[PDB]
Amino acid sequence: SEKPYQCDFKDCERRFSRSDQLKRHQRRHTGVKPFQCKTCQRKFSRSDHLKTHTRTHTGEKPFSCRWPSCQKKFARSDELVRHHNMHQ
DNA sequence: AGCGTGGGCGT
DNA sequence: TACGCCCACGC
Ligand SMILES: [Zn+2]
Ligand SMILES: [Zn+2]
Ligand SMILES: [Zn+2]
Repeated sequence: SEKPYQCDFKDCERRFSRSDQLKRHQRRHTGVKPFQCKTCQRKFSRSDHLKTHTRTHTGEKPFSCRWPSCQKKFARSDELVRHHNMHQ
């Protein structure tokens, strides 16, 4: 597809289809972290990454292993993916 | 293993 | 613009 939103930061060649995609990416350059955890006051560049971070404080693990007699659960989907891959 | 985080992707 | 899924990489 077409990607009209190009990043002009020094030595960056990243380009995107949407303007929010560019603005999100550019936070990696500036170090801006607009989202703060209300529990430990750590700051984050993104709201979705703040959300999964908060689960470290509560121990909430919404993603359970489907293998029989395996009670392993995880805070994020990608953790479960790696776990399921492990089970062969 | 647990999680920061960069990017794709949808709504 | 926001919101929050997924996937992968690299500690
Ligand atoms: Zn850039
Ligand atoms: Zn926190
Ligand atoms: Zn398992």
